[PDB]
Order: sequence, then structure tokens, then C-alpha cells
Amino acid sequence: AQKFNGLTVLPPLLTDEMIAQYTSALLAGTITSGWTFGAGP
Amino acid sequence: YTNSFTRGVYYPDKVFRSSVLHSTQDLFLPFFSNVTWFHAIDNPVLPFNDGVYFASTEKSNIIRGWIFGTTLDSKTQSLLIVNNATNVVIKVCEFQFCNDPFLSEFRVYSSANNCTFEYVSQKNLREFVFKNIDGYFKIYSKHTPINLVRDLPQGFSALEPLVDLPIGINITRFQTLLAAAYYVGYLQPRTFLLKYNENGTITDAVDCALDPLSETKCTLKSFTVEKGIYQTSNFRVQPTESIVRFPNITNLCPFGEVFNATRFASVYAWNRKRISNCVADYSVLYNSASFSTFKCYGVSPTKLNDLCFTNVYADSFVIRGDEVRQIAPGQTGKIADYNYKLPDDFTGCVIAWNSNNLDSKVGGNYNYLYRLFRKSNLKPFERDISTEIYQAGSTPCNGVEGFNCYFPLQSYGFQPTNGVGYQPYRVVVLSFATVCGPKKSTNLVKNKCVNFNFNGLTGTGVLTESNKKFLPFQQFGRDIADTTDAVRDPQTLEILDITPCSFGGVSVITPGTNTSNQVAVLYQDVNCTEVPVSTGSNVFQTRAGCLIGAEHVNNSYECDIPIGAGICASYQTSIIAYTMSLGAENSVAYSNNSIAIPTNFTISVTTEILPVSMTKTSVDCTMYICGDSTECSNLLLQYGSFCTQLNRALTGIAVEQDKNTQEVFAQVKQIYKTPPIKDFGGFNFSQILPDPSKPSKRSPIEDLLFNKVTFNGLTVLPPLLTDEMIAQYTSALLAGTITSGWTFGAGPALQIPFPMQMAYRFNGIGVTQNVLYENQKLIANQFNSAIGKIQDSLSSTPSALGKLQDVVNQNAQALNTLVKQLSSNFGAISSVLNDILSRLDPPEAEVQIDRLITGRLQSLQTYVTQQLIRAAEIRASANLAATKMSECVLGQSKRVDFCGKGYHLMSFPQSAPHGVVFLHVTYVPAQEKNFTTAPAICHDGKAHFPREGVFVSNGTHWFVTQRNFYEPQIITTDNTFVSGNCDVVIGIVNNTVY
Ligand SMILES: *[C@@H]1O[C@H](CO)[C@@H](O[C@@H]2O[C@H](CO)[C@@H](O)[C@H](O)[C@H]2NC(C)=O)[C@H](O)[C@H]1NC(C)=O
Ligand SMILES: *[C@@H]1O[C@H](CO)[C@@H](O[C@@H]2O[C@H](CO)[C@@H](O)[C@H](O)[C@H]2NC(C)=O)[C@H](O)[C@H]1NC(C)=O
Ligand SMILES: *[C@@H]1O[C@H](CO)[C@@H](O[C@@H]2O[C@H](CO)[C@@H](O)[C@H](O)[C@H]2NC(C)=O)[C@H](O)[C@H]1NC(C)=O
Ligand SMILES: *[C@@H]1O[C@H](CO)[C@@H](O)[C@H](O)[C@H]1NC(C)=O
Ligand SMILES: *[C@@H]1O[C@H](CO)[C@@H](O)[C@H](O)[C@H]1NC(C)=O
Ligand SMILES: *[C@@H]1O[C@H](CO)[C@@H](O)[C@H](O)[C@H]1NC(C)=O
Ligand SMILES: *[C@@H]1O[C@H](CO)[C@@H](O)[C@H](O)[C@H]1NC(C)=O
Ligand SMILES: *[C@@H]1O[C@H](CO)[C@@H](O)[C@H](O)[C@H]1NC(C)=O
Repeated sequence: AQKFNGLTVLPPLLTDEMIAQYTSALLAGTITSGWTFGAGP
Repeated sequence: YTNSFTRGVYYPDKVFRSSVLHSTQDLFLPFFSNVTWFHAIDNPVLPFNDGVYFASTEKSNIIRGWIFGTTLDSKTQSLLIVNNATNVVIKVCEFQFCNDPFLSEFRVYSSANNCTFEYVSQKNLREFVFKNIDGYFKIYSKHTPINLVRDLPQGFSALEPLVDLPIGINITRFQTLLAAAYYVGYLQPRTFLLKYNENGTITDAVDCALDPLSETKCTLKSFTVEKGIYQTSNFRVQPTESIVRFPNITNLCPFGEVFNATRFASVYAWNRKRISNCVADYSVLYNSASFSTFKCYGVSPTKLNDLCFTNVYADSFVIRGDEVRQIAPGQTGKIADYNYKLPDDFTGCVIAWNSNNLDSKVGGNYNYLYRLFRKSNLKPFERDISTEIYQAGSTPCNGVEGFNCYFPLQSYGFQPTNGVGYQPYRVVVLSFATVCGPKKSTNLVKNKCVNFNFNGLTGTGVLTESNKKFLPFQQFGRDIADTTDAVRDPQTLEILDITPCSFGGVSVITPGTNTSNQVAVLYQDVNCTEVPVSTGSNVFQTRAGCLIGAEHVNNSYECDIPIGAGICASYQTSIIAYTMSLGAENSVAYSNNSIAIPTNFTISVTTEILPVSMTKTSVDCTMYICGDSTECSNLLLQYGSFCTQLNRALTGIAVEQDKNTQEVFAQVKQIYKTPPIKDFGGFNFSQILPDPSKPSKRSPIEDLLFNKVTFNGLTVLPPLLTDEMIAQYTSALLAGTITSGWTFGAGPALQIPFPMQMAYRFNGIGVTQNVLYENQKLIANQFNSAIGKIQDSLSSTPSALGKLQDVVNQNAQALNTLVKQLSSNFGAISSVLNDILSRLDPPEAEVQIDRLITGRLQSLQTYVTQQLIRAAEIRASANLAATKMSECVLGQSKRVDFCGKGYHLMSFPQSAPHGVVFLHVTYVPAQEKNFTTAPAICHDGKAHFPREGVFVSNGTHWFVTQRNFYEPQIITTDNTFVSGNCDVVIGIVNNTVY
């Protein structure tokens, strides 16, 4: 797992500060609404 | 001067091709290149580098011909083409040049000499192409109507071959003869991409090294590219200077006592000499006076004066001519066995010479003695000097020679009358840092990109002084995995580091061919400081790399083209780069005593597509590898049973692609039919039921789906079940689910009217049956509207059936690559077997056939291994379709999001060319409202709880309603149970119970 010799590592499309936002949104939705937000308004 | 607007293409070879794109790699005239506008109204001498483009335009026959040559004069061979009549002429003698060949004037050929071929035989542009390769002379031409005033028209048309000439005369000159327009251009090796039409004429072309868009087109093998990101080429930096640092000392090596020595020694007493601390000039020995030969093992004699060695050892001895062949590794003989032994890895040279004039005297010379037997073979580089009497028999001897005991040494009969096989010979062997060569030096550079040439070490890198603490005896520093990153100079004593040159990939971002024609490039993991000519006003640095050609904006969109690190690109209709936005901002007004309940609903339909099976293939071995040949088949039996295994694997794959269809579709024992009259309560099913007016007996949606998407020992097998049988199975399932509910998957089929079934399904989600019966017309209308929009949405953008198309494309790209691999040498002379045999005799024609067998065998194993991995992915998809059919078609599912987004009601299957399409029906609420709630009611010192519902309040009164649809009612003892007193619960309220 080193450089040279034509080996490269590409960065992921989504960072970690975005996965944190997604998981916070899911938590807020399940706390404040219940199971309703997954099947409509 | 003028440029060239896409002009000068010609037919490469004599092959007919139709409606196919091709890639060629020979000499052309690069697009948009500068040319010379010679005007004669004058004729100079122009060079000839690999090809010339010619053109002219005149209303009268001013242009006559050409005078080729290499050293044009009256002293060498030449070539002459002129047209002074209705005939042409060709000659290979000429040799009559002058300083003004302007020519019924014919003052060109003053003389003549040994002549050759006599092909004397039979405005507007007239373009020509001349090239001289492989000892043949070829020309091309075309004539077209034209009207212009200055340079050249637009458009293009290719040129066709005219003649050929096996001249063989080198050409390094070029002239012209007149009697207007006369252009000149040169040729260069490039790579193109040509398009043919049905009749077989070149009609378009694109270059590969003009612009990045052309590179993308060439790498994708198409003229139109859709939006996305692509990998095109690679990027690396070239060195600039050179460094040849070398040792300091200077002293000529002493070879006189080695090569020009006066008196030699005996072979059995060969001397050993050591040469060190010197600089040699080996090349002088390689010319000198050719002694006998210069056979060198391990190193090349020609490239010897650039290497530094650490110790040089030379041995000299005298032998005869016949024993010369024994001085080599892996040789046997008296000299090889008991006089001199060479190791099998000898890296040196052997020089010998005939010395009949110094080591031979009349009568024979007995000064030289050689050993002829010993107790054991000599080790390499071992000398024996003992002269003890050898015992060659059972009878012992003690220092006395005689019977069965002879002297170990014998003398040579070196007489001057002896033959060259018995004439004396002197042989010296060199067995190759201190002994360097005649090189030079150069000052050392820091922090630049150069290629270094140390003593036997070569490479490229950036040299920097580094804080590598060193024990004061070591030079070469290495990191993990054995990378050389430290050197010690041969002149000073300093420690450096070796770091490589920057490299990375290049990617191109495009918004589509039919949208615009501008691109942006992304140099991966490279800082925007080492990327010069590429250069522009827009240079932006990201985490992925350097982006050239896009601007930065401070507003967030929902992105389409991905780049990396949460950065995307788009088009404004002008390419912009920005940061992603996850979604809209929302917040629910949470409170301690507030609730929301819907007052209406909608019905939705959502589709889903799944692949099921792939195509069955079988490949024969002996036809693919050898092919109609009897000599090749014999050589393949010694490889064992490597071909039964492949057929077994492919057959195992093929059988499995026939139980997936059975597991998915064959789930009913009987075949059900729909009733003749269709009155189902207001619901219309004509878009999914089969029609009788069409021959295929398929529903309209199935018809739209089926219209939307579609040698060498390669075969394709047919499937077991046909499309008609699959259609019958689907129709049976639909009829059963319409006329019988869900009862036919768990026993006998039981009839039930459709609205009652729909009312049953409403009870499974939490809505009472009365809601359906009092809203029948609205639900029927919504359902009928939902079905009608599927056809239009599928008739929309063809990206709908993406999943099934990729299975067809992948299974066809792999089969094309396999056939194309039959036209490669794999390190041989020819790709066809009928020229290997018909040009070589069997003993060594067989080694060149085993090289084609190894390559053609491991190309088959790559094909079989990848097919197995792809057959494991489809079986996962097939097992997910069977589960969906049982749980979402033969029942009502309570699993969230398993089939549809919302609350499940029912589903219908439809058949696709290689998969299955589901149609999910789902309940969705709407039109919310606000209310106030309480958990319990206190009445006469008791606590009252709802049975199935929620307590609500309009502001002045209290009610009880169900949880999913607003329907208020009066609180009574019939819809309430009592438990405990009302001094424990939190949030209790006061009211009355009737
Ligand atoms: C069920 O829906 C189909 C839609 O495909 C209806 O068929 C169309 O009906 C309209 C007017 O009723 C005609 O103009 C079209 O030509 C019909 N298309 C066909 C026959 O392919 C069908 O009438 C509907 N049936 C009921 C009972 O409502
Ligand atoms: C809220 O809904 C109630 C439901 O009827 C209404 O308020 C009164 O309710 C009682 C019995 O529940 C009825 O006898 C009265 O006639 C209702 N009042 C009126 C003006 O109709 C009313 O619809 C709503 N009340 C308010 C204050 O908005
Ligand atoms: C419901 O009604 C009862 C009366 O039956 C209320 O109880 C009274 O509460 C007040 C103070 O709020 C006391 O001074 C009285 O002595 C209580 N009377 C009895 C008989 O307990 C009760 O507070 C009411 N609750 C609500 C939420 O209105
Ligand atoms: C050339 O192609 C056209 C259609 O593109 C066709 O009509 C014509 O017959 C062709 N000429 C031939 C086949 O000689
Ligand atoms: C050769 O290099 C320099 C001359 O510039 C000298 O000072 C140094 O001592 C010499 N090195 C050797 C190994 O002779
Ligand atoms: C609900 O919360 C409010 C404030 O958020 C506060 O009065 C109390 O915790 C609860 N109210 C009642 C009436 O229980
Ligand atoms: C409910 O929605 C339907 C269409 O979605 C509409 O026609 C109707 O007026 C709405 N209200 C009621 C009470 O049905
Ligand atoms: C009332 O309910 C509605 C339902 O969406 C909500 O938008 C609103 O914020 C609520 N108001 C209060 C005061 O709870």
C-alpha cells in the first residue's frame, strides 16, 4: 500500500461530514414523527 | 503560408469495409498544419522526409512533372517523371542534372547511363501523395472540380492508389517542373479513425492528437459522446539535462605484460594477475590486431567502455588449436578437466591467438607440459601444481613411474611442421569499483528533474540533500520494500535522496456532443505548480487535483457529474464547479400536546425491473486453438486434460440458467382464464390483460417493452421455455389474482367480487371498510388514471430499461475480445499456422508453435473465469425475483419498502425480454390538519382509554377517531375501557362519557 510503480488511491465521492448530516436527519425524523415520514408526509 | 482544413486522407490498404469505424496507425498530414505557398510567376530544391503532399490549381497545363533524387547530379541513380505528350515516362538512370531544368524545350537530360524500367505508356485541384518504403515506390492521386481564389476549399475526399514501382533507390531530394498554385507539406506517424459507408468510401475522419474531445472520441470508438467523465491517457514529466559523474583517478592500465608478454607459462601452471586502481581503454583491444576471436559471455563487447568493475583478474596459458573450444563454461576435455575449469556463470571474455612463430621451434618444444589425468575434476578457478605419480591401477607405486603408474604431466609435440590443429596457441581470459572507463564528469544539480548516470546505476529523479543520518561506512539507503533513495558521490562524499517524477491520470468532463463542444480536464493528484505547457485564466485546485476550464460558484445545487470530495460539475448554457447539496431544509413543529391527521388520500403506481437469465454459450477447444490442422493437435495432448474442464464449467453455467426461469415463473399448478364479460366494479384492466386481436397474444405494455429493447467454434444454444409459455404463465397469474384474491396460493381457488377484496386489503393497513364503499368512484378513477401514465413514462427517455441492456452489452463485448485475440503473435513470426509450417522445417518450426498454444490457452481461461463471476451475480438477482413474486403478488406484505414506497395494496407481473417488470399499487395520505390531543379522560374518578383510536379536540369539544383517516365520533363506554383512578397519569383531562 505505497506510492510509485503506478499505484494510486482515489477519494470517495461523499465525505464524512455528509454522512453525519444524513444520520442526524434520520434520527430527527424518527424522534419527532415516528414511522410516518417513510411512507409520505 | 496557409493551413490545411482536414485535407490529405487516403485509403491505407486494399480492404472493403462497410458501415464500420476503423483505427489506422500510418503516416498522414496532421490536421490544421502550416504549409508553404510557393509561387512561380521559382523552383527551389526541397528535402524529402518520409513523404510529401502535393497540390496545384491552374487553368492551363503549366505543371509538367517531377525530378526526384538523393544527391542529384550526373553521378548516381535518379528518377524522372514528365508528361510532354499524351504519354508518361519513367526512368531510373537520368544522371544529367543541371542548375535550371525549366523545360518543345527539353533541356533537362544532357546525358544518359545504365537505364531501367520503361513504363512509357498511356480550375481544378490535383493532389498527390508520394512515399517510398519497403523498397517500393507508391503514389496516390485524385482530381475534383473546384472554384476558389486564394488557398483551398472545405470538405474532403480520400485519394486512391495509382501505380507502384520496385525502384530501390534512396531518395533525399525533390524538385518540380513547370511550363500558379504549388503547395508542399510533410508526413508524420499519427493515429486516425475513419468511417466507411455502405458502398465502401471514406466519408468522415477524426484525429487522435488534436484536441481532448478527439482523444475521448478515439478512446470510446464513436463520433458522439454522452455526458460523463472518462479516462483518456496518462501524464508524466520528461528529464532535461544529464549527469555522468565518475571517479577521479587517471592511470593507464598495464596490459603489455598481459598481452604483449615475452615468455608465457605452462597450461598446468597458469599464472594469475591482478589489475586495480586504473582507468582502462578496452575499445583499443577490441580493434588492435585481430588475434583469433573475441567471444564474450555475459556482456556485450561493443558496449563495454561505459562500465565500472570492482576487480579484474586475468590468467594466461598455452594450449593447442584443437583444445581452444574447451575454454568455455560447460565444456569437457583434458584442458577443461585437469588444466582449467570455468564456472557456468562466467561473466568475461576469451581472447586467443596463433603463435607458431615464437612458441614453435624445429624438432619440437618440450618446455611446455600439460596434465592428462587426476583423481578428481578440478573446481572452477583452481590450479594444480603437485607432480606426484598417479596410480591408475591396483598395483601401488611410491614415487616411481612405470607400469600402471604414469607421470601426471605430458609434453606437447610443438613442431613447426605440425598442422594448425597442433600449432601452439596463447589464450588469455578476463574475469570481470576501481577499474573504471574513459568517461567525463559534470557538476551536480539540486531540486531539478534530471537523469543520472553514476557508476553502473541509471535512472531519473529529483536530487536533494537529505538529513539521512548514516553510520560512517554505508552508502545505499533504502526504505521499505527495497526502494533505493540514497547515493554517495564518486567525487565528493555527500548523501542525497532520490525521489521520483510526478505522474498521474488525465480525465475529461463533457456535457454532451449535441449540447456543446467544450471540455474541461482534471489532472489527478497533481498540484497546480508542475503542470505547464494546460494554461488559462481558470485554474482551480481541489482535493482530487487541478481543474482547468471551469469557474467557481458559491451556491449549492443537486449535482449530476461527479468529480470527488463532494464537488460536482454542470452546464449553464460555461462549465461551472460547485459543492453538493443534500436536500431541502424542513422542521416539524413538535409539541407536547399536538397531533396531525390526514383527511384524504391518493393511489400511486411504481415500476421495478429485474434481470433473470443470460445467454448460453459453448466453446470447442481443438477448433479454437489449432484449427483444421493435424500437426498442432499432436502437440496439445501433452498438456493433459485442460479442455474437458473448460467444457464442464461452461455446461454447468448453461444448465443453471434454466432453473432460474422455472423458479421465478413456474409457481402455479393450473392455468386460469378470465371471465368473458368484463364488469369488475368500475376498474379497467385493458392495459395489462392480453389482447386477442394481435397474433403475438401479448398485452400492450409487454409489446412496448419488447419493442423498446432488443464461427471459430463458437455456438449459441436455445432456451428451453419460449416467450409464449412465459406469457401464458403471466396471464394465468394475473387472472388468478383478479378473480380469486390471494386464496389460490394456499389451496383451492375461491371466488370473491373485486370491491370486497379491495375492502379486505384496506383492513390490512388500518382503514375501515366503510371508507372504500363510500368512495368507490373516486378510487376507481384514480386507479384508472395511474395505469395510463406508465406507457408514456416508459415511452420517455430510454434510460428506463438500463439494467437489462447492460447484461446484453457485457456478454457481447467479452465475446468480441476473444475472437480478436486470434490475430496476435504472442512472440512468434506469424499469426497464421499455414505460413509457419510452409516456411520452416519441422525440428525448429515446433518451438514457434508452442508459443501460440500457450497464449491461445490462457486467453480461454480468462474468459471462463469471468463468466463464472458474472453468473454468481445474476443468481442473486434471480433469487430476489422469486421472493418478490411470492410475497408481493400472492399476498399482502407488511415489510417496509420491500415492494413500493408507502402502504402495499397489490401488485401485477409483466414479462420482459430477459427479466420481469412489477407494477406496485400503494396507498398515500395527503391534506393534513392540526389538532390537540390528550392521553386519557377522567370521569367520576376513573381513567378512560381509547380502544382503537386517538383522542382529539376541535377547540371546544372532544372526539375519538382512527389513526389514519379523520372520522370523529362521540365518546361512549362502547369504545373505551377503564383502569384505575385519575391521579397517576400525566396529562389527564376532564370531560364526560355517554
Ligand atoms: C379501458 O382503457 C382503455 C385504454 O387503453 C380503453 O380503450 C380506449 O378507449 C378509448 C375511448 O373509450 C378509445 O378512443 C381508444 O381507441 C381505446 N384504445 C384501445 C381500444 O386500445 C377502454 O375503452 C377502457 N375500457 C373501459 C371499460 O373503460
Ligand atoms: C369544532 O367541532 C365541533 C364539533 O361539533 C363544533 O363545536 C360544537 O360542537 C357541538 C357538539 O360537538 C355542537 O353541538 C355545536 O353545534 C358545535 N358548534 C357549532 C358552532 O357548530 C364546531 O364545528 C367546531 N367548534 C369550533 C369552536 O370551531
Ligand atoms: C377535573 O375536575 C376535578 C373536580 O372533580 C378537579 O379537582 C379539583 O381540583 C381543584 C384544584 O385544581 C381542587 O381545589 C379541588 O378540591 C378538586 N376537586 C376534587 C373533587 O378533586 C380537577 O382539578 C379537574 N382537572 C382538570 C385538568 O381540569
Ligand atoms: C451507393 O449508395 C447509394 C445509397 O447510399 C445507393 O443508392 C447506390 O446504389 C450505391 N452505389 C453502388 C452500390 O454502386
Ligand atoms: C576527485 O574529486 C575531487 C576533485 O574535484 C577531489 O577533491 C576528490 O578528492 C577526488 N576523489 C577521489 C575519490 O579521488
Ligand atoms: C409539555 O411541555 C411544555 C413546554 O414544552 C411544558 O409546559 C410541560 O413540560 C408539558 N406541558 C404539559 C401541560 O404537560
Ligand atoms: C381528495 O382528493 C381527490 C383527488 O386526489 C379530490 O378529487 C377530492 O376533492 C379530495 N377531497 C375529498 C373530500 O375527497
Ligand atoms: C399544527 O399542525 C400543522 C400540521 O402540519 C403544523 O404545520 C403546525 O405547525 C401545527 N401548529 C402547532 C401550533 O402545533
